[PDB]
Amino acid sequence: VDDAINGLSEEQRQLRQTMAKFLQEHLAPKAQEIDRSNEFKNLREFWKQLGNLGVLGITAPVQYGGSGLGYLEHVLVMEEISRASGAVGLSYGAHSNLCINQLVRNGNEAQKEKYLPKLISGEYIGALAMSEPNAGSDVVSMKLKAEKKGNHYILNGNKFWITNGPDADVLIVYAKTDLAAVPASRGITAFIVEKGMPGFSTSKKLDKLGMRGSNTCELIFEDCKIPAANILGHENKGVYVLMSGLDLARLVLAGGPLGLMQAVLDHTIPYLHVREAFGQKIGHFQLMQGKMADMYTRLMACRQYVYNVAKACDEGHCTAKDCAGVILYSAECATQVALDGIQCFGGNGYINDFPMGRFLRDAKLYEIGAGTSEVRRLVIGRAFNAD
Amino acid sequence: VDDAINGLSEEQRQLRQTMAKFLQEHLAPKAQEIDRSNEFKNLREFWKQLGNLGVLGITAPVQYGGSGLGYLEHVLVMEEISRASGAVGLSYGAHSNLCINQLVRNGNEAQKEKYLPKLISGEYIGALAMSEPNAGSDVVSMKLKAEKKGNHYILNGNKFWITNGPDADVLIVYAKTDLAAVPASRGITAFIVEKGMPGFSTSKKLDKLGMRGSNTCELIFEDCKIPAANILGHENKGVYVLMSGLDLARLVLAGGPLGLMQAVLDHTIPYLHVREAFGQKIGHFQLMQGKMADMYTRLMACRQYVYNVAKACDEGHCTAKDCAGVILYSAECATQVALDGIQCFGGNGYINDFPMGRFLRDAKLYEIGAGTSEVRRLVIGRAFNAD
Amino acid sequence: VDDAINGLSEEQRQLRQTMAKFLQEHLAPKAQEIDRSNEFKNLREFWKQLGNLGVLGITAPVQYGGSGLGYLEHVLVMEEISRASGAVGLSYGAHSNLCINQLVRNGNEAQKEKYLPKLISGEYIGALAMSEPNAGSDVVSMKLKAEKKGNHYILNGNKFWITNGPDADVLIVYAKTDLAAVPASRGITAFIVEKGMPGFSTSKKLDKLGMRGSNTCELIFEDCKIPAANILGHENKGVYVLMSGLDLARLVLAGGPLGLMQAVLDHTIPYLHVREAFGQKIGHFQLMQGKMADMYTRLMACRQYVYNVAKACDEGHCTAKDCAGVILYSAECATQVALDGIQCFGGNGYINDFPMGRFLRDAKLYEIGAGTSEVRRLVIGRAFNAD
Amino acid sequence: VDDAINGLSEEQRQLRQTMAKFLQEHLAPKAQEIDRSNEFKNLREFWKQLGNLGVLGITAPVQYGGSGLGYLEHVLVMEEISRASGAVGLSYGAHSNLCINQLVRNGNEAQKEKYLPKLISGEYIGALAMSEPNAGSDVVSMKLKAEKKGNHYILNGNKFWITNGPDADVLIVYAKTDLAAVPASRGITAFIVEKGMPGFSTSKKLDKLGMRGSNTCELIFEDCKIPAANILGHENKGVYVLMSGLDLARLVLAGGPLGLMQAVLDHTIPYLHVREAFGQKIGHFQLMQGKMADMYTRLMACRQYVYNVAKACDEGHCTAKDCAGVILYSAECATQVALDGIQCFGGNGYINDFPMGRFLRDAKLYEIGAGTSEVRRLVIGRAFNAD
Ligand SMILES: CC(C)CC(=O)SCCNC(=O)CCNC(=O)[C@H](O)C(C)(C)COP(=O)(O)OP(=O)(O)OC[C@H]1O[C@@H](n2cnc3c(N)ncnc32)[C@H](O)[C@@H]1OP(=O)(O)O
Ligand SMILES: CC(C)CC(=O)SCCNC(=O)CCNC(=O)[C@H](O)C(C)(C)COP(=O)(O)OP(=O)(O)OC[C@H]1O[C@@H](n2cnc3c(N)ncnc32)[C@H](O)[C@@H]1OP(=O)(O)O
Ligand SMILES: CC(C)CC(=O)SCCNC(=O)CCNC(=O)[C@H](O)C(C)(C)COP(=O)(O)OP(=O)(O)OC[C@H]1O[C@@H](n2cnc3c(N)ncnc32)[C@H](O)[C@@H]1OP(=O)(O)O
Ligand SMILES: CC(C)CC(=O)SCCNC(=O)CCNC(=O)[C@H](O)C(C)(C)COP(=O)(O)OP(=O)(O)OC[C@H]1O[C@@H](n2cnc3c(N)ncnc32)[C@H](O)[C@@H]1OP(=O)(O)O
Ligand SMILES: Cc1cc2nc3c(=O)[nH]c(=O)nc-3n(C[C@H](O)[C@H](O)[C@H](O)COP(=O)(O)OP(=O)(O)OC[C@H]3O[C@@H](n4cnc5c(N)ncnc54)[C@H](O)[C@@H]3O)c2cc1C
Ligand SMILES: Cc1cc2nc3c(=O)[nH]c(=O)nc-3n(C[C@H](O)[C@H](O)[C@H](O)COP(=O)(O)OP(=O)(O)OC[C@H]3O[C@@H](n4cnc5c(N)ncnc54)[C@H](O)[C@@H]3O)c2cc1C
Ligand SMILES: Cc1cc2nc3c(=O)[nH]c(=O)nc-3n(C[C@H](O)[C@H](O)[C@H](O)COP(=O)(O)OP(=O)(O)OC[C@H]3O[C@@H](n4cnc5c(N)ncnc54)[C@H](O)[C@@H]3O)c2cc1C
Ligand SMILES: Cc1cc2nc3c(=O)[nH]c(=O)nc-3n(C[C@H](O)[C@H](O)[C@H](O)COP(=O)(O)OP(=O)(O)OC[C@H]3O[C@@H](n4cnc5c(N)ncnc54)[C@H](O)[C@@H]3O)c2cc1C
Repeated sequence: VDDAINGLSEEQRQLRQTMAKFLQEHLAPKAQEIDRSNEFKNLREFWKQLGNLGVLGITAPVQYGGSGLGYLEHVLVMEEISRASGAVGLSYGAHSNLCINQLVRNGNEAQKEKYLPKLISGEYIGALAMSEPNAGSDVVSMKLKAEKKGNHYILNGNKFWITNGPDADVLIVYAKTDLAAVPASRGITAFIVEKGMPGFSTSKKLDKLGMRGSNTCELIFEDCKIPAANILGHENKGVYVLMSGLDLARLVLAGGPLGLMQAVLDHTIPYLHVREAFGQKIGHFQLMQGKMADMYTRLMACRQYVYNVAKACDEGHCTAKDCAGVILYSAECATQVALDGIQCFGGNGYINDFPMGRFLRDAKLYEIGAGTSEVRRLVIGRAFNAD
Repeated sequence: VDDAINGLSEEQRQLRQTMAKFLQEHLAPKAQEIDRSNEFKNLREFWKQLGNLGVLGITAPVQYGGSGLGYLEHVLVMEEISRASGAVGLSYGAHSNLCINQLVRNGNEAQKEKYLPKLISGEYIGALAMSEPNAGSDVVSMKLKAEKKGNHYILNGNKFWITNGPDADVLIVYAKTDLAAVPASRGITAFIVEKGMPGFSTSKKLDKLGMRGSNTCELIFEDCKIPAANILGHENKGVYVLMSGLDLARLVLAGGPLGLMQAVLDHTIPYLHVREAFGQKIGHFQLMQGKMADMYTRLMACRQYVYNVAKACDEGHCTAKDCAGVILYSAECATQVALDGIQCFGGNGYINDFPMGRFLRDAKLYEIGAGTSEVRRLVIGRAFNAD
Repeated sequence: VDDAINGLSEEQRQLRQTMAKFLQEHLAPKAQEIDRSNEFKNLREFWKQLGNLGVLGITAPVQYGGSGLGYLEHVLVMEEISRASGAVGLSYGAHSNLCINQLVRNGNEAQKEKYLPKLISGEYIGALAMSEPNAGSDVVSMKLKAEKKGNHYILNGNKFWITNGPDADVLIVYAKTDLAAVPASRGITAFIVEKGMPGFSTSKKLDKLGMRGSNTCELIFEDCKIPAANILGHENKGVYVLMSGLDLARLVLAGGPLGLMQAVLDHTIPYLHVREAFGQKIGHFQLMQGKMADMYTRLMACRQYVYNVAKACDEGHCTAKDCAGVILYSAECATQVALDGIQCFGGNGYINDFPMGRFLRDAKLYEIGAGTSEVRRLVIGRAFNAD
Repeated sequence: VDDAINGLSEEQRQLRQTMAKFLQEHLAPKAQEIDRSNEFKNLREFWKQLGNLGVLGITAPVQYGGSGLGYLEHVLVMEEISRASGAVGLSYGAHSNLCINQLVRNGNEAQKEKYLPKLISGEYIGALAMSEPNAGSDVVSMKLKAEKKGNHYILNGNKFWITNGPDADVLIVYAKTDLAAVPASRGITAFIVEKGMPGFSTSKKLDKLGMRGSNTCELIFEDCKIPAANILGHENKGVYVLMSGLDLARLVLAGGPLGLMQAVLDHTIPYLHVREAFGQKIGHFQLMQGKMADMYTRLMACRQYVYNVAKACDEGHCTAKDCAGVILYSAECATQVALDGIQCFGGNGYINDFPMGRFLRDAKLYEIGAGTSEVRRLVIGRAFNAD
């Protein structure tokens, strides 16, 4: 059970309680089938249910269908998410933060009414596309060329590791319109892709080590046709557009490993008080007590950091350095906390009948996915050397 | 050099910068001298100057000349003083908190009026006497006993590890008044001991690896005739007074590790931007940028943790688990950050001309001071075993 | 490429090269399919091929068809087999040490002549039964009753976590004959059961996070008739063979983590030179170089530790504390090395298409299998309380 | 004590006990005073005794009174010396391996015949000059010029971090005779500087954080006439000596942290059994036992690694990667071992009355005094990029 020490207001505590009472019996009781089969049978039904509660538009205003709240509520609702089921935790972050908010913050009035009323209401699924096989860390070195032939841009190339690939209806794909410019950041341009366009196609879904349930595949572009009105931001100026959502991504996705740590704690604490060894409960031994103390301290340290950074972001003070730091620290702590939680179960933490191994495989994503720790360390270093 | 992520109000921000300009001219330039001489010559003058600023009774009510603020302001002042000088910060905390809070929470109407004015004004120094040479963590096994000689208490025994021993004019000493009770805790009772009483003396100031300049000695009680009116709390109720102050001293002293971890960064970052190696500044190498990023993220996480836990205790919801967890995490992270901060200076960090060695030696105290790193995990674990 | 720094004889190097050549042709390509399907159809054929090489009874006397080599060569073979497939390595460790090495040290002449030749030639598979569903770490608290009538023992009860269960032909099952004895340790008796006895029914295989391909099932004994000649050790004093087997099983099993670290290094080090980022190979970045340095140093330190401890056991300098220490250190280092190896690949380490995901799930077993990691710390700590 | 696990053959184990007894009867009761006064009054007598005992010049061949043994004996002697007194360990390492090894390897017949007879017996002190005030890690960027005038070399520059500066009678100082070469490494040249030459002087001793007692000061060169016969190796080829000797220096100095953490454990283990709390010895609690297990495992692993690497170099298999890796791992482990040892003592470990405070300060030198960990990881990293 979570306490009010996190600094949440009455409305935020009520929202957390509502998420806790709603995710149970609907999501969590079926995270083990999703993990075993890597498929969500009622994904669209669950998305429609989420759209009714307004969690998809937690940051978007009520004008377009959202709730009109801040990023603190987003990082809060993304901690309840991925807690009951870590599998579907990445899909919500890729839908709301990566696609909806990107159109809300850097979109025009025309584009802000065709896709967002569909995405916020859960009718369509959104996703972001920047990575590619030749550029997974060096995002400014893309190879997808975009040639102009009037009022339509033809995308040609290939991208990899696109979250929610086979099921997203609106995809924000970044492409290079000027591959001959000396500054690599001046050639990138954002585009809006909709399912059913000619030339666009999705490849086979990947069988990832962990986080199975969040669909991911390969995008193939062969003589595409996107109108000029679907350009997100401005042409040859996608540098600030790209590296603005990547910061809110690190800020909001930091709640992911927080939910994983909360889940492994809610699964570890009762188990240590029911399992007995050497005539006593295993929870009374000093080593298990120290493990629980370390896990609780790490969770409480990672939870207050992200929440305070989100509170600072909701007033005008934003920094990519802190947004990367909170998520890298959360992932680095969650990996060790999942390791300790598997260690506390012994033999039972190894079989697939317990979510111990699942939470371990899920925790490893945030360290390599959505930006590796090396990239974040280099960003913090460059931010420290600039001053 | 701090950031607004802490979420402190404008009034709390004023106290942050007020102590910043004061300590950098009154305490910072003499930190090396206090460390190498192990004697604060201006101790009483600095205490009176701080009492003029109102930071001593910052948690005391406004009736006795205090400030009336909360624990967060005391924590931030402690952090600033520890950043200026870790040795003086420990003494400031162990005086202000461990005397004024203990007197206002359990002292009667007469004891508060008698001692608090001159304690807040800086004329009287305070200290807490709970540890013993044979009982550091096991405080319930103390050997100091008290016997009722009519309307008087004859205290016999010794106390060890007392901060500001020879300097404190009013000291809170716990003494066992009964030994026939089945529970060992039911015999401990708190007493107020003044300086100069018959039978009270100090042996000698001891030398420590770190925190040099903070006076610590051994208390010797030889038939000390403490009056019955100097009893703190009630008869045979000292453990409830001790454990209450024990949980609060861990939260307040958390700024010490925070102050040291802020000072190592304030001294390290400007150094990497000056020294050059292999034809470029050392701050541009990835191995240094990664360490700087790790240290900054750890410092910010610990600071947000402490600041959020402090706010919860002012609302009226305090726990003993969180108070031990925050200080344990802060001490460990400050030690691990100072370890890298000394290495970042290379050969220059291994000499006494730079305060990095002092920052490292002062960081180890909070892992073996104000409790123990091992007993904190035990207290945290026993909280889950009781639920 | 292994270095001669390990301090091995020429014959040991030749054996290592022969094992590397044999496993690369027969086991290395199909290593991924065994993990994907959790089945080894060529198990008996591969076991026969190993028996033709003499590595199954490498620690057994030559009179039974074994090689008569020391524990160092056994650790070498374990590291080589775990280098290609971790599950096959665990199976070989459970076969050659838990069953074969147990009979040569505490079995009679007839019991050895009856079982060892088929176990060495690959005809019979060996297994050990210590763990129980209600006693995983506290093996002394086993409840398997072994009451006897005449010249037969009536075993009744279930045991869990039996490696090579469904495929084993000769199994060593520890049972408790006298449950009312005051000494809890002096009530265990080891019995040598075999496939075909009425009442020995094996359960289905267990799906686990790693080591896929090793058949682990629950044994069920219901009024089985075990002859009085199939007794390992002495009656009512089976605790001594149980701890003698436990002290030496942790030494040979240390090659598992060593083989996994060798595999992840031989997969990462070449991969860092055939991957490009920012116009350069990823292996030239200082952070990746530091990761390589840490992984190489940890692998080398653990390997030298295990080798020097194994060589000491060949001259009678055995110690349970050293074996627990080496197995704990090897598991803890292999876990971190497998975690770091995935980060070096980036995204290509989070999919089943690359073996980086398999080696991590297999390395986690060594921290909970064959004794919990905390139990190892307790065993090591109790070894200093008697000096 | 020690175990035969290290594989120490005859004439090596007896030397260990001999050194232990010698240092416990001579050096052990003086380490505290050496660390306190930052000086070693009995330096010349100690060096004479070491020369008479045959430990000085252990690696030197048997021509001038050397022992002619392998590096393993030197490693264990350095380990024992650092275990007795860490401050004297750095001086012994700089004397026996930093100076003598360069003389026996690259020194010609007439050169080594003049200095070694007066250097092995303990008369002269052997110092080394590589780093500079503006070049700590970038040793090839030295600015010490050496102009050639007939058969005389005139050096004009400054050095820093010179161990045993004012006491050394012969100093191997690298000078850049050609500042106009295309490769920066081809310009440096090693020269044998002797005390008493005109234009040579030394500054006052440095006040370091740790290693108090090992003299270190700045070297001053002003028109110092160096004879042409005092050249080491060949002209413009000084890099092929410095780079080839720095690996052996890092290898031999790796025994320092080994003996440091050995003394840490030898002081911690009896204290955990004598000190009692909560009605029993503190050494019986699970946390203390786990810390003891971790420290013992780390010490044994590092010792076995260093010994196995030293055995390889005795057979003619030297590598630059392993020599840096072993000392890096040893220092990084000894730091944490000293931290845990200080933690296990509690409050008593914080005062300078116990040697636990010196162990932490001495362990930090091997991370910055023998090349930083970053440079070591870079050297290890570059070893893989060359394949
Ligand atoms: C919502 C979505 C985007 C979330 C995701 O999950 S996407 C991430 C996955 N792909 C990746 O490649 C990992 C990210 N990669 C990195 O961070 C790399 O370290 C790179 C930054 C790309 C390094 O490549 P490099 O060519 O050196 O790029 P620079 O560092 O020099 O970029 C400087 C230019 O970026 C822009 N920028 C930086 N910070 C911000 C900001 N807070 N808001 C808006 N714009 C920003 C800035 O305008 C600058 O432009 P120029 O001065 O170069 O013209
Ligand atoms: C300046 C600087 C460097 C240092 C400082 O000034 S800080 C002071 C130094 N700190 C210390 O020495 C640590 C001493 N204490 C401890 O470590 C812990 O308190 C423990 C040793 C784990 C206490 O354990 P133990 O001896 O078993 O005693 P118990 O826990 O069983 O408690 C017995 C009685 O404790 C009292 N207690 C415990 N928690 C609280 C609470 N949250 N509020 C009020 N009272 C509490 C409680 O009354 C209990 O009594 P009963 O249950 O018998 O009725
Ligand atoms: C290979 C792979 C596929 C499969 C695997 O995973 S291997 C599976 C095997 N490993 C396990 O099952 C782990 C189980 N863990 C353990 O057994 C632990 O040792 C513990 C049972 C927790 C130890 O706890 P506990 O027995 O209560 O501690 P005690 O001090 O009371 O034990 C004393 C008894 O030790 C026994 N002992 C006999 N020989 C030795 C010997 N040469 N060295 C050390 N101990 C020995 C001795 O019998 C004594 O009991 P008493 O009869 O004297 O009372
Ligand atoms: C307290 C006391 C007892 C212990 C001490 O204080 S000892 C050491 C204190 N001083 C230091 O740690 C600084 C040492 N500095 C370094 O090692 C450097 O920073 C390096 C990481 C090697 C970087 O050197 P860098 O400037 O990049 O130059 P290079 O790496 O290209 O090498 C220069 C030339 O050396 C050659 N070299 C490298 N290794 C060896 C070898 N094992 N034997 C013989 N020659 C070698 C290499 O070929 C190169 O030649 P050129 O290509 O320039 O012609
Ligand atoms: C106002 C005040 C100021 C102080 N200032 C200082 C100061 O500046 N410097 C200073 O050094 N000390 C100071 N002390 C003393 C400090 O409280 C003790 O040093 C500390 O609590 C424990 O150290 P110890 O050696 O005295 O206790 P010990 O109990 O002897 O500690 C020894 C070790 O035993 C371990 N241990 C004990 N019980 C258990 C258990 N059940 N399980 C596992 N491990 C256990 C502890 O963790 C510790 O590692 C101060 C005390 C007071 C009251
Ligand atoms: C005989 C001898 C004895 C010595 N004895 C001592 C002694 O007793 N005590 C002592 O303190 N010193 C001693 N020194 C000096 C010591 O060897 C140097 O201080 C050491 O090499 C590190 O140098 P620096 O810190 O001055 O280099 P710096 O450049 O100051 O190092 C600062 C930081 O820069 C980093 N850095 C440099 N290059 C890179 C890179 N390419 N990538 C990433 N990071 C980098 C370093 O890693 C380090 O973390 C001695 C030197 C010699 C020659
Ligand atoms: C031949 C054989 C082969 C096996 N093969 C496998 C295999 O392939 N895979 C597999 O998963 N398992 C295997 N096992 C089971 C494995 O040995 C047990 O899982 C292991 O001993 C731990 O058991 P447990 O988790 O059931 O014990 P539990 O008691 O359930 O352990 C749970 C937790 O309690 C803690 N604990 C217990 N006592 C103490 C104490 N005194 N202090 C502190 N903490 C304590 C442990 O550290 C652990 O964290 C095998 C067993 C045998 C006999
Ligand atoms: C919208 C979106 C969705 C995503 N979804 C997922 C997902 O569902 N699952 C997932 O795992 N990931 C996801 N990612 C992360 C991204 O796909 C990662 O790049 C992923 O790990 C694929 O890796 P890669 O091998 O293509 O690139 P990388 O992860 O970068 O791998 C390349 C390797 O090169 C090295 N390298 C490159 N430059 C440097 C340097 N300067 N210093 C040191 N090393 C360097 C790396 O650190 C890394 O080891 C997503 C990213 C985005 C933007």
